Amino acid sequence: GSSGSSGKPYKCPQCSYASAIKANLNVHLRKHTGEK
Ligand SMILES: [Zn+2]
Repeated sequence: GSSGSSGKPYKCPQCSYASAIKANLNVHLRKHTGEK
């Protein structure tokens, strides 16, 4: 196996999380911008 990285541009500023869609990162950040 010789594969590189995922190439996913939209990455979390707090996690190792990445996605191919800006709105998927937007939903992920709603958990970082507030709670309870
Ligand atoms: Zn995150």
